[PDB]
Amino acid sequence: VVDPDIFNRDPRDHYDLLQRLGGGTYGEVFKARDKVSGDLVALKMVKMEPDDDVSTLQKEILILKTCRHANIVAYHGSYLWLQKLWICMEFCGAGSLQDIYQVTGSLSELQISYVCREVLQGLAYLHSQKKIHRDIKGANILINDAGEVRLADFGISAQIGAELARRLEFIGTPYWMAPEVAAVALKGGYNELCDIWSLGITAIELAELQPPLFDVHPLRVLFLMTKSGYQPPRLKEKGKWSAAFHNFIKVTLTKSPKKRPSATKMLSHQLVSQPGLNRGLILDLLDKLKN
Amino acid sequence: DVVDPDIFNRDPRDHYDLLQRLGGGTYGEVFKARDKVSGDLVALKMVKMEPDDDVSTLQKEILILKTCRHANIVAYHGSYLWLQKLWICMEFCGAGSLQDIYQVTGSLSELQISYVCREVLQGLAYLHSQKKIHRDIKGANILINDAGEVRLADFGISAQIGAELARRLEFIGTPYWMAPEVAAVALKGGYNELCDIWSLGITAIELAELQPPLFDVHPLRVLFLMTKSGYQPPRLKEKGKWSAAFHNFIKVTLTKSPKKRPSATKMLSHQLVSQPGLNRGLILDLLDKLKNP
Ligand SMILES: COc1cc2c(cc1Nc1ncc(C(N)=O)c(Nc3c(F)cccc3C(F)(F)F)n1)CN(C)CC2
Ligand SMILES: COc1cc2c(cc1Nc1ncc(C(N)=O)c(Nc3c(F)cccc3C(F)(F)F)n1)CN(C)CC2
Repeated sequence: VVDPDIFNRDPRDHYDLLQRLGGGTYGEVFKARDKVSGDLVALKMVKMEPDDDVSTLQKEILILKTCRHANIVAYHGSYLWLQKLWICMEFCGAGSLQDIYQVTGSLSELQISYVCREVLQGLAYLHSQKKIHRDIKGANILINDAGEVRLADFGISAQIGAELARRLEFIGTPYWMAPEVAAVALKGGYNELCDIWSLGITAIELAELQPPLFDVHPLRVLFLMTKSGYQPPRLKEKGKWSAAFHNFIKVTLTKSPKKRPSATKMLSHQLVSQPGLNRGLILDLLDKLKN
Repeated sequence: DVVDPDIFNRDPRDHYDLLQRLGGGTYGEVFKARDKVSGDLVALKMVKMEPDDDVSTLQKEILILKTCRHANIVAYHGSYLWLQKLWICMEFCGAGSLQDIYQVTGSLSELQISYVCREVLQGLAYLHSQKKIHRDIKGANILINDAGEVRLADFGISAQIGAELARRLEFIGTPYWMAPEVAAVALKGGYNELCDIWSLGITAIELAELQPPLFDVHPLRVLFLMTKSGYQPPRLKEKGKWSAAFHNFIKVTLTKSPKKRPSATKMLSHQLVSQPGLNRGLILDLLDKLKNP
């Protein structure tokens, strides 16, 4: 049972499917139009084979449904019909920042500052609800035709939450277990501040078109991050970026999560609290797509 | 998809006489069996293996058993696939687990426990040198043969964890945006091999008292207590029954902080387990007690 409010009907009763936009972590997303209002929506479709654990999709719907914040893609309901789950969400007409920068080239510092502010607002909200995105990157930060910014793809978040509940269910007998083994079963071994690091990396991505170590094998990156006194990455070109931008990167990429600032503390940072950050900056970026 | 590159595609009943069901560990079931040619006794672990089953846990268990060559880990003789059943052929340990034994004999002597702890530490030192973690050290998983020798068994939890890690690593996407603490948990799971040292400490109390500490407390409540700050590590109940060296062995093995808990190698230097009078003779005496109590 995927959701108590699920619509047991064909979403094509309400929506005209327009085109496949591609896929996130899992499933496939369609652009669609409400047949009554004419409003555009995104419809994420996920197959449901007979012997499938529903807990991941359960958790994703639950996350989306209980968010009401402008910087998180709005949720409109879900459908189950002919073994396909459809999650109905806000549509963002310009796609991801990755889709955009792959045409336009690197974002300006002000554009990056605006994006980071809007993401931080989204993250502050999520973290206030004890939710963790866990997949903050350019591909999951969507832009609408108004230049507004939305966090999308809670697939990783949902998988993690499903795994945690499964680990708790099947923890087994604890009497011989070391406390650190018990602790990670119960708590998962990291917290929401992982999203702040990911935003710092995203800020570099938007500036340079790639995250740090993009050319290094992903398993090898995991080894290097855990090895030694691992040094947090930095922006490549010192002279291109302000002291405030360099500082934003330093502070977001604090190695120790005990010392890494919260989303709320980061919203007070000079880079993101400055005047003149608004959707107009992204409207200028979207103009580059035509000109 | 391949279960084992060295798998025997034949009926193990062509080679072995099944003698009696010994019970089951984490998964599967185990039989005492006798080699029809040599006469040697073995353990045959049977696990159902249908054509469209995930093989990865059994793959990993075989791999663990096959690549250990150390006296304190149950020996491996090969595996059979026949009529949708995987049979894992191992060393047979004729006195069963220490749990099986103490439920008849009552509590082990301090010297008996000291010898067991030494032999388990040797097993652990070896496993940890190979980047393997047992993760399920307890009386039920420490086997005794008819020679009074001590063998680590049932790597089922170890195999499951290793299969999970492999799957997590296979489907790790593009982790460039991952925070170091998340990357740490992806690779290591947020603990290390020193978890086995804690488990041995608890086992030493189990052998001494016939139960691990807090066995009468609900297991969810125990988990609640452990994860609290100011959790006190457990202790032996009767102070006067046990030596200062045994008390100290418990103190150091049950070090709350894993950054400060001693390694298997460091623990082998401990007074309790470096005693000159530790040998299988102590366990031969325990097996004699088991025969006519
Ligand atoms: C014109 O609009 C778009 C063009 C393109 C894309 C995305 C959109 N818009 C768009 N709006 C809303 C959502 C939503 N509520 O989830 C979304 N999800 C989505 C997806 F539809 C495909 C893939 C991934 C994801 C993600 F969930 F990860 F965001 N997408 C994705 N690009 C890779 C190619 C071009
Ligand atoms: C007379 O011998 C025995 C009597 C009894 C037992 C075990 C043995 N011997 C025995 N020898 C070798 C193995 C092996 N190579 O793995 C083994 N495994 C095993 C098992 F056979 C059943 C259950 C669990 C496990 C374990 F893998 F955890 F060790 N067992 C188990 N007792 C619960 C009841 C009585």
